[PDB]
Amino acid sequence: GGSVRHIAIPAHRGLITDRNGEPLAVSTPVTTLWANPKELMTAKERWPQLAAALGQDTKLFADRIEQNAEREFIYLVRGLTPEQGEGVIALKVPGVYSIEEFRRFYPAGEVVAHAVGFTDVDDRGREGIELAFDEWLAGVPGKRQVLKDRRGRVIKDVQVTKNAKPGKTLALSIDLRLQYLAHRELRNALLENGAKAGSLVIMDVKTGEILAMTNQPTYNPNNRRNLQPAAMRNRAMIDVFEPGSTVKPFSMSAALASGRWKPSDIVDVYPGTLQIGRYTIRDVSRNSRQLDLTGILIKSSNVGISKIAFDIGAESIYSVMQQVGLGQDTGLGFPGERVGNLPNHRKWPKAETATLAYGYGLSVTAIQLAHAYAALANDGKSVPLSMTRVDRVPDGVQVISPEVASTVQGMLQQVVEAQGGVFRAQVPGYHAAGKSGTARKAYRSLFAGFAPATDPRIAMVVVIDEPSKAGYFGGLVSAPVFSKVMAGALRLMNVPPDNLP
Ligand SMILES: *C(=O)[C@@H]([C@@H]1NC(C(=O)O)=C(S[C@@H]2CN[C@H](C(=O)N(C)C)C2)[C@@H]1C)[C@@H](C)O
Repeated sequence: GGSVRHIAIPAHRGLITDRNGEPLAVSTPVTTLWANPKELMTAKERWPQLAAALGQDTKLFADRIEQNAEREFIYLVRGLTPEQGEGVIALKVPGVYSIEEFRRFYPAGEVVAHAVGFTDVDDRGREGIELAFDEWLAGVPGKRQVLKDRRGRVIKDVQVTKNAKPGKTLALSIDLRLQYLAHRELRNALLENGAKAGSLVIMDVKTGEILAMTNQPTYNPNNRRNLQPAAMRNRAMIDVFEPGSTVKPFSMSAALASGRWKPSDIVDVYPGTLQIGRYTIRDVSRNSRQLDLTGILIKSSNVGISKIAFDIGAESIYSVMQQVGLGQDTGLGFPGERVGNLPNHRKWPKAETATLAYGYGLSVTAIQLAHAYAALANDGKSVPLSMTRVDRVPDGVQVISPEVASTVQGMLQQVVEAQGGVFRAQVPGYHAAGKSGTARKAYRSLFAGFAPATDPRIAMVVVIDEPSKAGYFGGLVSAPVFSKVMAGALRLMNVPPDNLP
C-alpha cells in the first residue's frame, strides 16, 4: 500500500511523407496489454478465458503466470488495435491493465520499403530513414509517477514529472508517384529478363534530391515475418560493383578539358586489342579501326578510351571521378551504406591507367553512379545527395566546365540516337542521353543516363543483376527500363518535350 514507480509516457513518432506530403510512415494508436501476476494469482479461474482472448494455450499461459508469480509486471500482448484491446479489458480480469502507445504503419508497403525502413516493437528506428533520422522522428518520452500497492495493484496517479515531446514531421525527397512507377517497371524488367535482383535510382540533377530509389527483391515492412536478408538488402546503397563502361563519359570529360582532344578526333582501335605488358586490353566488339570520340562510346571500345587515357594521364581522369563522388562518402548517413573504392597512385602505371578509363579496378554503388551522372547532367555542377526534400538548393561545386559538360551531353545523346546506338533508351517525344555497360561479380546490366538531353532535369541509373533470359548487355536489358521510367518521370514533372516535330 505504498510504492511510487515511474512510468514512461511514449511520444508520438513523427510522420514521414514523400516530397508532396503523401504519408509513408504513420504512427498508429495501439493498445498494449500487460498484467500484474500477483493479482492474476487471486483469480486463477479466469485464466482460460484470458488465455483464449489472447490466443494462448490454456496450460502454457498458466505456466507463464505461475513462473512469474512474484513479479509485478509482464507483457501480455503488444500493439493491439483499440477495438481488440478494449475487448480484453471488457473481461474485467483482475490484474489486466492497458497501455496506450503507437505503432508504425506504412501505407506504401514494399514500394518504398528500403528507403523508409522500419521500426521495431519499441517504436525505435532500425533501418532506412527511420534509423537515419531517428532522433528527429522519435521525440522525447515523458515521465509520470503512479502509486502501486505492495501486491502490485495500481492505486492512483501521483504526478507527471516530464511531458512527452512528440516527434517531428519529415518530408522525404522521394516522389511516391515516381516510386510506384520505378517499382513496377523494375519488377517487370526482372520477370521479362529472368533476373533475380536489381535497383533503380532517380535523381533531380538541379537539387540533388533522390526522386526514387527501389530495390528488388523487396519486402512488406508491415509484416516482416520470415524475412530473408536478401529482400532487406538496400542494394542501391550497399551493393558495390565495377561501373565499367558507364564511367567512360567521365574519362571523356577529362580528355575534352585537357586541351588535346575534340569530338571529331579519330582513334585507331584496330584490331580491337592492345598489349600492355602481359595484360591485353580487349574490346567486346572488334570490327572497327578508326572511330571518333562519339563512336568510341557507341562501340564502347576499351582500346579507344585507354589510348586517350595514356595521352591525357590517369590523374585528370581520377580527379573528375573523385570530385563527382565515385568511391566517396555520400553523406546521406544511411545504415549499412558502402563507399566502394576509387584507387589512387603516386605514379599511375600504364595498366591501371587503362582499367580506370573503362571502369575496372574501381567500385561504386548505384547511388554514386546516379550522383555522378547528375553532375554531368547539371552542366558539370555537382550537388550533394539528399534523401529529404530540398527547399533551399545548396551551392554546388563546378566539377566539369559547362562547355565540356554540354559537349559530353550531346555525345551521350548521340549514343542513344545515332545509328548503332542504344535506341531502346530513347524516350518518345524527348531527347535522351546515356551510356550502357556491364558490371561483373554472371553479369550486371547497367544503363545510366539523363533527360532531356538538351536541358537535363532527371538522371537515372538502372541495375539488373544477372539476366537469365538472353543477353546480359546493358543496351538490351536495362535501357528499356530507362525509357519507360524516364517517360513517366518527365510527364509527372511536366517537363516540356524537346523532340516534337
Ligand atoms: C562496358 O561496360 C563494356 C562494354 N559496354 C558496352 C555495352 O554494353 O554497350 C559493350 S557491349 C558490345 C558493344 N555493343 C554490342 C551490343 O550491345 N550488342 C551486340 C547488342 C556489344 C561492352 C560490354 C566494356 C567494359 O567491355
